[PDB]
Amino acid sequence: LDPGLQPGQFSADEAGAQLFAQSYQSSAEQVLFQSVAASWAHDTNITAENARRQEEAALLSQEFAEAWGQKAKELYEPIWQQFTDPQLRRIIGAVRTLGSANLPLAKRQQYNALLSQMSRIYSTAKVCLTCWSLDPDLTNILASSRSYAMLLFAWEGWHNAAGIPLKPLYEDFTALSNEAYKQDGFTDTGAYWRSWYNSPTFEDDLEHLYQQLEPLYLNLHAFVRRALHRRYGDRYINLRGPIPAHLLGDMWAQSWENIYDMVVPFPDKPNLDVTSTMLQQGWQATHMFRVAEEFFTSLELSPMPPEFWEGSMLEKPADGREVVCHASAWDFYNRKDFRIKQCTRVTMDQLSTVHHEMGHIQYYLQYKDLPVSLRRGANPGFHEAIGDVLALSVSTPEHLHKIGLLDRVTNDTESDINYLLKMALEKIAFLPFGYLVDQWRWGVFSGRTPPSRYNFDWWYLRTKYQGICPPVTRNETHFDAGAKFHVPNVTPYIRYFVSFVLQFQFHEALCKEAGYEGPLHQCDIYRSTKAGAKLRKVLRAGSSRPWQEVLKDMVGLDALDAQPLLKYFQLVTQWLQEQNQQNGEVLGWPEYQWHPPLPDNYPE
Amino acid sequence: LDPGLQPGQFSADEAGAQLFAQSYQSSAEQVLFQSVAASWAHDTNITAENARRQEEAALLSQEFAEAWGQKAKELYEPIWQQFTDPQLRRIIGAVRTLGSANLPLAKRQQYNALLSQMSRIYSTAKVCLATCWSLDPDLTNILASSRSYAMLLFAWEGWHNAAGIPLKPLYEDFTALSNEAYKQDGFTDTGAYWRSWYNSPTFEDDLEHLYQQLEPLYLNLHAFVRRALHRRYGDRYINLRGPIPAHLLGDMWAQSWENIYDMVVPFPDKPNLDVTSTMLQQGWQATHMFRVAEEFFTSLELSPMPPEFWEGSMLEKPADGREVVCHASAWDFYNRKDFRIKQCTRVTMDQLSTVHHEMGHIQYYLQYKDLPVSLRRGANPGFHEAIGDVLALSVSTPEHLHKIGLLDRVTNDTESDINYLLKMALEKIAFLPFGYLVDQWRWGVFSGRTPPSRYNFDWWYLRTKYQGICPPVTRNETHFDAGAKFHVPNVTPYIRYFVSFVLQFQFHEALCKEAGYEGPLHQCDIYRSTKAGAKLRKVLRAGSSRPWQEVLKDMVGLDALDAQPLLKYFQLVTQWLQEQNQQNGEVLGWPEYQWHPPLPDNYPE
Ligand SMILES: *[C@@H]1O[C@H](CO[C@@H]2O[C@@H](C)[C@@H](O)[C@@H](O)[C@@H]2O)[C@@H](O[C@@H]2O[C@H](CO)[C@@H](O[C@@H]3O[C@H](CO)[C@@H](O)[C@H](O)[C@@H]3O)[C@H](O)[C@H]2NC(C)=O)[C@H](O)[C@H]1NC(C)=O
Ligand SMILES: *[C@@H]1O[C@H](CO[C@@H]2O[C@@H](C)[C@@H](O)[C@@H](O)[C@@H]2O)[C@@H](O[C@@H]2O[C@H](CO)[C@@H](O[C@@H]3O[C@H](CO)[C@@H](O)[C@H](O)[C@@H]3O)[C@H](O)[C@H]2NC(C)=O)[C@H](O)[C@H]1NC(C)=O
Ligand SMILES: Cc1ccc([C@H]2CC[C@@H](C(=O)O)N2C(=O)CNC(=O)[C@@H](S)Cc2ccccc2)cc1
Ligand SMILES: Cc1ccc([C@H]2CC[C@@H](C(=O)O)N2C(=O)CNC(=O)[C@@H](S)Cc2ccccc2)cc1
Ligand SMILES: *[C@@H]1O[C@H](CO)[C@@H](O[C@@H]2O[C@H](CO)[C@@H](O)[C@H](O)[C@H]2NC(C)=O)[C@H](O)[C@H]1NC(C)=O
Ligand SMILES: *[C@@H]1O[C@H](CO[C@@H]2O[C@@H](C)[C@@H](O)[C@@H](O)[C@@H]2O)[C@@H](O)[C@H](O)[C@H]1NC(C)=O
Ligand SMILES: *[C@@H]1O[C@H](CO[C@@H]2O[C@@H](C)[C@@H](O)[C@@H](O)[C@@H]2O)[C@@H](O)[C@H](O)[C@H]1NC(C)=O
Ligand SMILES: *[C@@H]1O[C@H](CO)[C@@H](O)[C@H](O)[C@H]1NC(C)=O
Ligand SMILES: [Cl-]
Ligand SMILES: [Cl-]
Ligand SMILES: [Mg+2]
Ligand SMILES: [Mg+2]
Ligand SMILES: [Mg+2]
Ligand SMILES: [Zn+2]
Ligand SMILES: [Zn+2]
Repeated sequence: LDPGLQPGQFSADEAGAQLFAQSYQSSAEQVLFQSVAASWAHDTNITAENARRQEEAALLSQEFAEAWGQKAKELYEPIWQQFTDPQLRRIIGAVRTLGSANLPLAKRQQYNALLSQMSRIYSTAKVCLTCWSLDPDLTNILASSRSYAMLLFAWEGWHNAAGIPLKPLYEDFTALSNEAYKQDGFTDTGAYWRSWYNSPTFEDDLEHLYQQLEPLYLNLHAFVRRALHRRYGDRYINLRGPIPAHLLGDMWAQSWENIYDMVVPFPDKPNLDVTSTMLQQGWQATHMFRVAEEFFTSLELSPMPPEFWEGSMLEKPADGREVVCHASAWDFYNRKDFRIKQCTRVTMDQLSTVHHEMGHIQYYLQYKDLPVSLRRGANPGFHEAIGDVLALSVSTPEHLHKIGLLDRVTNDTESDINYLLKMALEKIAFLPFGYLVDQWRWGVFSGRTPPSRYNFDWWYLRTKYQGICPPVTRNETHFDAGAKFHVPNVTPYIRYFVSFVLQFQFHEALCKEAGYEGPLHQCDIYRSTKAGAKLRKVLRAGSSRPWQEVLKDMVGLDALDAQPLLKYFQLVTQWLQEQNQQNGEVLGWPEYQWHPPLPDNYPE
Repeated sequence: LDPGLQPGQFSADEAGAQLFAQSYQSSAEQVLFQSVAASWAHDTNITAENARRQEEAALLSQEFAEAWGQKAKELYEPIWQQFTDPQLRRIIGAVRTLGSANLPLAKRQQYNALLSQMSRIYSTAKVCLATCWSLDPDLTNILASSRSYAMLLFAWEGWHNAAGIPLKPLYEDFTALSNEAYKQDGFTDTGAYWRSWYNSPTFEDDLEHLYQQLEPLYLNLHAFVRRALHRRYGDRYINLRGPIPAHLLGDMWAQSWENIYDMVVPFPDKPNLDVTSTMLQQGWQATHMFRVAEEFFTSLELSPMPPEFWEGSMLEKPADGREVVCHASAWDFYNRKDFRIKQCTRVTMDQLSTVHHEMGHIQYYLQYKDLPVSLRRGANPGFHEAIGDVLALSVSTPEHLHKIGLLDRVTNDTESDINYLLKMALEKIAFLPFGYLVDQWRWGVFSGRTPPSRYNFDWWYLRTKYQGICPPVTRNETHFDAGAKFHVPNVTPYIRYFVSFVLQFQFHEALCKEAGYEGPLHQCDIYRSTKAGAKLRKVLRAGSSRPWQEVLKDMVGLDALDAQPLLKYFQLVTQWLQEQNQQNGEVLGWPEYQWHPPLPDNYPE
């Protein structure tokens, strides 16, 4: 490590620790930037050399974390928990957590290389027999094909192509990650991930939230299963069993908005999927980002800086260059460079994804002057929620009308139910998946789920929570969890379950602050500077204050609460119950063993 | 509650608590007796009227528990946790725990009736083809001796459907009432109360650490047996990389595999260690089996069975038509006189082991009958379940079988040792995953992790995860396959048996050392060792007067459960099965976890 990056000498007291933290954040800005820059060069251009460079930068980051973590323990390990400055206590506690820097040098290299190789496998995997990529090809098949056999070939092809080669690498990664964080005092890596929420009863609190939300998912599930039965028949749909996992519009069955046109109860009413209109009007990726930006500036939040427009990758490159297409937002920790990398497609759900990613950017811009250790969300779920809150207003029929994507809708009951159903397909359907992914990974990290049960336990959870089943037989050669981006790319997932609850709490708070008075699901905070001010306070706080205090300042409550979500969907929650009762539906999937048969003469 | 049974007055300090505790135990003995008597009358003669009498006896026990429990809390709830005498803290702590007596009268009656009706359903269920088969003996003998895939399937499916399906609504109601009761005692759910009997803050982690050490032995036995079954049933019904169909292992619950020993025995030219056929040839009856078990106990200078045991016990299924609970059990009537076994005894070697298991309970009762009633239990429940099994470890040795005339030829060679250890593994190692999983299931039900909508999903998740078996016909949540196992509807906790199967080898090692035996642990026979008897007697006479960790330390030199004695016992066959599976190219485990067998072509015609 460069001598200028190595830590100096400081007194072993709170005053010296304050100086220590300043010198830490000073040098960390330079180390973080070279790491983020090298990761960016790789993710927008996957090659062996860029992987080599990214691993060089990761090693330097670990050397830096080792030097500064060791110094923090030498000086402050006995005393930092009694410092009077709470923000200093948070900084010092972080620096003394070394993570992968606890590993010997050889295992650091092994750890860094596993990350590079898992990333390459996921983002370069293809389904052949010409070859299809996940984004756009298989994504478009899953969203729009209504051919059981075609959807199956895409689902099986993708899960086999991505998951199988990842499994031996993921086993090695898990072992090294655990070895690293055990030396920080964590029982396993998952315990470190959960520690970010600073809640002794986190897992119980989540379970209690899901208990309040599960009736909503069960009724949506049964309603959608009934529509699928009519399209595909009794041979492929079991009205008392799990839904085949390839039929819900999405490779992971995690959001169901793409089958809206199959389940929309009133197709005579205006089409609330404005994708057709976006294409008819000539929207491109740049228009989508500019429209998202203008929502932020309407709230008197910040526009995207020139560095964002000049450096971002907003479309998949056409030079054949291989990229990580999964959408992501990037902070280079130099207070200047901020970018999105998205293989943007012109659809309504992509417009929502654009808002999601620009929410991260807005966060980055609002806390860019905090010390680096505080340049985080109040917790990770806060970061994933910011853009989704704005998209809730954008999706309203009235707002779509304002931006020319919808000829004004009549404010009738068929239309309110159409809208809340479409929103349920996007938000309620996701809840079980947002909850289960890290339940799976927590069990892998803890050792409850050894490699010999990776797929058994994954499908246990997928059936338990989502009520889906694999449409072809799976065994432990398969690694279907690995076919989801966040697993090989080691991005935690419980943040998205937290986000999907939190965003309705934020929405209710901002709508009240904006002066809105009508139904919560018709609120649009567009151009509310008061609502922007209340959001800006959250964003500028970073992680300087406990998320429970930041939340109470914003919404009046210091905990996650499902009531705003329930109040948002109240009308369609009632409607769905009635429909399922009238159709005599069974809620849930008591024939839990059921799997569909194979199409005749598949794969031909 | 009869005036003579109601609590009087005592001082609200520790010295008064000693007098309270002394008087509580004095009256508790009479309430215990009438309850056990009424349960005996019902279980040996299932009738509507005997069930009513048992429910009225249970209500009286609840009235007693409430009156004395409320008196303990009135006088001591804020102070008994600071008492200087830890044995007093134990008892005041038990009396403050009212259990089902926390329920209001109407719910007490509901609870008692649920227990009675769940017991009746399980023990009177039949599989009909006019002509109907009972679990014991009819279906038990099919599972043990039929090798017809279709006949075994008829018995397995028939039993699980007949017992499980009607139980499910009752079991849901029982679970809710049980939780409501124990939550008023301060437990998060009933399972937390059940686990508290082991007084170990790390109990669940301790069990998982034991199971990690044992699982490789199970995986290798499983792969070896699965190969033997494949050679008999064929590639259609056995998947060499999948779970074993749950009806092919000799036992309705696949929990002991001793009955398929003839298909797995590696060296059949050696003496046949399954002596059932010799017991039948020689005319053994139930009474002989109990007398031979008794004589092992007396050879150790432990107590014979008293006349009251022989006159009162039910040692055979009654031939007078009447319905009984056939599951083997041992009974303390809490009057220091009456002790009985109720078993529908069949003349087999595994039943001889069951006889020893039940007589181990009786011996415990005889040794601690003069302790105060609250301390008349095992150091923990796993101790109680291990006593008879320890003796049966000696009885089953080829040398001991020769002594009692059940094995003419004796041989001491490596092939005979492998045969013996494989037979013992079919009984002891095959059980371990099942002994561990049953209460994982039930803990999840009590905690609410497993709602009624997932009773069977979670049961079979655990059956496959631990035992590596699959149901041979499709199941759904109308089925309640956990309910087709005695201990679930009869509300008998199960982790005690996992504990016991580990503990019994710790006990065996210590008693063999005390007896002066200096050969391989699996050839030890403590028969006629009065030194071993005296060491076991010290455990039995302690009851629950002392923490089990201290009792274990005195007996075996360690204050914790330890898998090493079991591993040492099985070491030779552990290594042999590993080598055999490697040479045969076996896959350890069941990576085709989704696999289920097809149905027979003419099922169930
Ligand atoms: C659409 O129309 C609704 C009213 O109609 C409602 O929705 C239809 C689709 C049908 O299902 C109808 O049966 C149903 O009633 C408008 O909602 C109403 O807005 C007014 C004005 O904002 C609300 O009155 C306010 O209410 C609060 C307390 O709730 C008071 O503090 C205020 O002083 C004020 O009176 C009214 O409550 C509200 N109704 C409901 C059920 O929430 C909605 O504004 C309109 N939206 C659009 C975009 O056209
Ligand atoms: C079955 O046979 C085993 C093995 O017998 C041993 O090996 C054979 C190949 C021959 O060489 C035999 O002569 C030889 O003993 C018996 O196990 C052995 O038992 C003896 C005592 O009977 C043990 O010797 C004692 O060991 C202790 C120390 O452990 C000393 O204090 C004693 O002085 C004495 O030497 C011997 O260790 C033990 N061997 C093993 C490997 O455990 C076994 O007893 C026999 N069983 C029956 C039922 O006949
Ligand atoms: C319209 C919309 C809104 C929100 C989402 C969220 C929720 C579900 C999850 C998923 O699609 O499964 N999801 C993303 O994935 C988005 N994208 C990231 O969350 C990036 S910010 C995560 C990341 C990636 C790489 C490095 C660092 C961070 C999807 C779609
Ligand atoms: C040879 C042998 C040895 C041990 C056993 C044990 C272990 C497995 C378990 C079972 O067979 O599943 N098993 C019993 O069941 C025996 N019998 C009871 O354990 C009675 S003492 C429990 C009880 C019943 C009713 C009221 C109170 C207590 C089986 C076979
Ligand atoms: C089984 O239980 C029944 C009661 O449910 C017993 O029948 C009673 O027998 C006693 C004598 O022992 C008579 O005084 C009662 O009038 C009988 N009652 C009824 C309702 O029949 C029966 O004897 C018991 N059988 C055995 C073998 O003990
Ligand atoms: C895992 O599965 C692979 C793919 O085939 C699937 O499983 C077999 C058993 C059939 O049911 C087939 O229809 C399925 O599509 C197999 O090639 C592979 O051998 C299996 N792995 C193991 C370890 O058995
Ligand atoms: C549960 O299953 C019962 C019968 O068993 C199953 O029957 C058919 C449908 C096949 O799946 C077969 O392999 C099974 O054994 C049904 O009678 C009952 O309706 C099912 N319960 C529910 C709620 O669907
Ligand atoms: C991609 O990276 C390689 C290094 O592997 C570099 O030579 C090349 O210029 C990069 N391509 C683009 C388009 O930036
Ligand atoms: Cl997270
Ligand atoms: Cl127990
Ligand atoms: Mg989508
Ligand atoms: Mg058996
Ligand atoms: Mg037998
Ligand atoms: Zn995000
Ligand atoms: Zn027992």
